[PDB]
Amino acid sequence: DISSTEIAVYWGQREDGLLRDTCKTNNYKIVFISFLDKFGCEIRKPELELEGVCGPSVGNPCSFLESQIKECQRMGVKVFLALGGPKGTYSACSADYAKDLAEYLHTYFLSERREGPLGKVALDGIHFDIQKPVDELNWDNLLEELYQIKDVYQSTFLLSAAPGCLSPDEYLDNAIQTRHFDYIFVRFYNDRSCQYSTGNIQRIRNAWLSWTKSVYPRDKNLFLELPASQATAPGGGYIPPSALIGQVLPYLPDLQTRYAGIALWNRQADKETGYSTNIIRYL
Repeated sequence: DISSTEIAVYWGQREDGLLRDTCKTNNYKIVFISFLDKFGCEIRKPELELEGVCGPSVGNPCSFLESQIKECQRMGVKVFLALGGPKGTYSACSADYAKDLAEYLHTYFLSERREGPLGKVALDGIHFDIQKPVDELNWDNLLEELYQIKDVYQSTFLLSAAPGCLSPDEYLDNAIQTRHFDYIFVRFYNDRSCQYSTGNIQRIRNAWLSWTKSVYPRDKNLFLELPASQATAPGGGYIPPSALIGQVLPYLPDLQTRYAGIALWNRQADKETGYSTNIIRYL
């Protein structure tokens, strides 16, 4: 229901502040480190570069994040790695490369087996934010290889996706139809056919309904992903906090069984406007 709302947030830019400080706010239950956005056929060991934060181009190594990640997890926050994003050049390449990449993610990000870009860690999940890939092929293969690895080691990491709000999604529909994601974060912004606007919840309500019908199983596995300010959604979609709580959430069909909470793009925007602070007050 509404009171059990969990909040997620994207993190990975200079203006976001430190990861540790983001967790210690205690506003969030999930944080996406964003993004791993360059990989494809000839890139056997993908590197992480966070703009103005860490990477070979910044002169500060991303492995300094290891202790902050661990502090977050200790205080009950789940830390995901997000693939893809609005920028970069990414592709799953082929059925063979999809196996290579799934093994790479498991060895270096999910099991503490070796030292990787974020140091020696075991993250809580992998998040498919496939907004603008080279093409739509092989994303289902990547998902299915990670799912299989989970069975082999009896691991507990989670798998999630962030499709656009118009079903069926151009890039992730085959993957979503496997029924093997744990969570779906539907992006209700930058699309006039399915987002909120002042005095009209009919299009977002209908789109929520379409997603409850086409996503199985029928668990609490659906989040709304929304912009945390007007500035991070030049295509529209921003919902003021009082309108979210009062005019939108009470009127989503099957809220009781399907709704898991909200995700905010992004941490910088959230700091600037107090979005999640005002939501938490009205819970």
